[PDB]
Amino acid sequence: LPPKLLLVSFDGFRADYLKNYEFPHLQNFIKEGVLVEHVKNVFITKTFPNHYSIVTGLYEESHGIVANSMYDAVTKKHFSDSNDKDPFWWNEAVPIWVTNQLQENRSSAAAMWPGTDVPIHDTISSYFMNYNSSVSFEERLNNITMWLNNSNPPVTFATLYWEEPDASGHKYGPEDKENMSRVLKKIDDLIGDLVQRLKMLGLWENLNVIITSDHGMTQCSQDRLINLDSCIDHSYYTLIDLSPVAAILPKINRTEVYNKLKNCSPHMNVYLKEDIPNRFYYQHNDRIQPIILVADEGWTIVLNESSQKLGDHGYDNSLPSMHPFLAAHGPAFHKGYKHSTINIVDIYPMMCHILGLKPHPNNGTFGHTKCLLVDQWCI
Ligand SMILES: *[C@@H]1O[C@H](CO)[C@@H](O[C@@H]2O[C@H](CO)[C@@H](O)[C@H](O)[C@H]2NC(C)=O)[C@H](O)[C@H]1NC(C)=O
Ligand SMILES: Nc1ncnc2c1ncn2[C@@H]1O[C@H](COP(=O)(O)O)[C@@H](O)[C@H]1O
Ligand SMILES: *[C@@H]1O[C@H](CO)[C@@H](O)[C@H](O)[C@H]1NC(C)=O
Ligand SMILES: *[C@@H]1O[C@H](CO)[C@@H](O)[C@H](O)[C@H]1NC(C)=O
Ligand SMILES: [Zn+2]
Ligand SMILES: [Zn+2]
Repeated sequence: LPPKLLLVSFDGFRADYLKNYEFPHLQNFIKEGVLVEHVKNVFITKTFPNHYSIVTGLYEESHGIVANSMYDAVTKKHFSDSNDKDPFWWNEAVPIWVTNQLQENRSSAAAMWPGTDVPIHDTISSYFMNYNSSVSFEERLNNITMWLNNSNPPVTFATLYWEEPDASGHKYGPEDKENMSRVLKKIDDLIGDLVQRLKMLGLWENLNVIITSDHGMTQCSQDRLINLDSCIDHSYYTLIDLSPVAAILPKINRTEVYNKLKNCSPHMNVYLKEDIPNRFYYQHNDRIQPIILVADEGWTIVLNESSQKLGDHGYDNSLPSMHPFLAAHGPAFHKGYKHSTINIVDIYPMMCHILGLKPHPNNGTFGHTKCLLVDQWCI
């Protein structure tokens, strides 16, 4: 009987949601498991880059998914959330489902996790779902758990992904407590459905389950806008990604573009690529454009017609508002332990340890996770 692990992400689950709303089902999951109250994720704090960091243990400059929208000047290739199936974009790293799939008599399974419908280094999970946001949580849940329960050879690593509370966090903004409370109650119910389902199938006691997320959300406002069209003409540059980290590809002298942009708003930092702060680990990749604009927390970079979005993320990964949480339950995990923080790149070496996989070189520190694990010294 090999170890099994289910990795679950509810997109956009800001850590402090746990302190401001009631999560009876999550509380239950935590009570007999472990909670990391907030996870320091990676810059930029967007969906595709952070999900890949979870499954590779790498910073974004290293795994190469540096935004939800990218342009590679050399190949002329474009990446976006919808247009995300060219392996070119995934192949700078090897995610854990691949390493798991490559072991004899083991399989990986997936239900909607970013990249799991793409062959990466020519390897795809035995079971996966082509991305389709219309597929209900129940269907994702019932299928991924069936696969974990049945399947020959055994499924030992599985992913499960859900688009909320990110989608509604964007719509309402995290400060809209009336509306976010209904969103998050639904998430807690889904976690309840997950636990009920594990108990029904007899998986609850032997399956390792991690419930986590990619980033948080912060409130945006009409009083906090930076309009690039009021600062620089379109002819000067091509916009690769917009807000709150704008990726700017100059059409003319980069110096001329930089001089305009650095005098646009005191509520963003304007960086030549080579001046991007080292703390972000967001420089050493050709997919990072010659200039980036980083808006301060709660500020939005806009064009004349950019639509309103009351919540957003992407900002500085040191901001608590951008941090997700992590919870876990199962034979590898202690019962009733709470820990303050780990880094999101630390999840990978922990998962490899649970599954008995040799990790690829990575930027995580296994030591940070030892207090969560039953076989490990906790200092
Ligand atoms: C994050 O981990 C990656 C993987 O080990 C590191 O990437 C290496 O970087 C060194 C630079 O010292 C290169 O010589 C290696 O060839 C790289 N290896 C791979 C597989 O990319 C990266 O340096 C780490 N990041 C930090 C900030 O330490
Ligand atoms: N495979 C996929 N294809 C298309 N869209 C996706 C996929 N996975 C996630 N998404 C959506 O893309 C969003 C990324 O935008 P953001 O949340 O602003 O980072 C996610 O929150 C999902 O709603
Ligand atoms: C879920 O599983 C059913 C049968 O168990 C399968 O027919 C269906 O295609 C799956 N849904 C997906 C892959 O979205
Ligand atoms: C997405 O899922 C829904 C529900 O299963 C289905 O009706 C729809 O046809 C799917 N879209 C594609 C492109 O398969
Ligand atoms: Zn996300
Ligand atoms: Zn989002």
